[PDB]
Amino acid sequence: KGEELFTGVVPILVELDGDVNGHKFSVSGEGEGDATYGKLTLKFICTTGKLPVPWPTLVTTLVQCFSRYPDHMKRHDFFKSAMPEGYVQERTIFFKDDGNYKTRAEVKFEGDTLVNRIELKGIDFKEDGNILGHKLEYNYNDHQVYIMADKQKNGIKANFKIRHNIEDGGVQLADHYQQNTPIGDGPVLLPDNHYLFTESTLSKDPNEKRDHMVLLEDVTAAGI
Repeated sequence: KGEELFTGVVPILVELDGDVNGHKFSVSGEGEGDATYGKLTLKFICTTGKLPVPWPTLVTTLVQCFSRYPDHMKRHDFFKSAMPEGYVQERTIFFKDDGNYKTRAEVKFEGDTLVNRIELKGIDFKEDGNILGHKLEYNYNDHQVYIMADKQKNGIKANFKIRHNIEDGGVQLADHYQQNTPIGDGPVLLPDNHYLFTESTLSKDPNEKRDHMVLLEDVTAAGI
């Protein structure tokens, strides 16, 4: 059981090294997760100065193993079943009429802490577009993730569309393609099709002088 490792509160560390149009940056994050209640509380900082993209565009990249799977759904929790060795999480995120992100992450236990270590590569962005121009509202519209098994990679796949509010009206689409594959060689729970539903709240810490984002999330799976 990898589920056992998530019975209480788990400390979380998130580390991202990024390059978007050659603009290098790093994000460091910390918080905790409670999969019994499906809750995450995290704070991220840009360790290199001003984040050169908007914070909301990184929410998806910055630990679906903390989803609350209800009792009748435990057998479909691929994420936890891969712990502690972890899983690799890869995405291409296409920003409509703009560039795309390519992310590759290891999600795994380092001793006591659940870690999410990410490499991100962004290309083909417009310098004065919504992303590199910072024209997105500091808020979030979540969207359901339809999890499918990817039996050839012994993991899962998903394709979901995120809508980012544009300053002064407008919606910027972020088309997410995702595949996960286990880091370990142990057996894994390959799920029937289901959804992950999450709700994200972005806020700020008044005392924090670095470019940062405070993130709270509720997350739950749901069958059929």
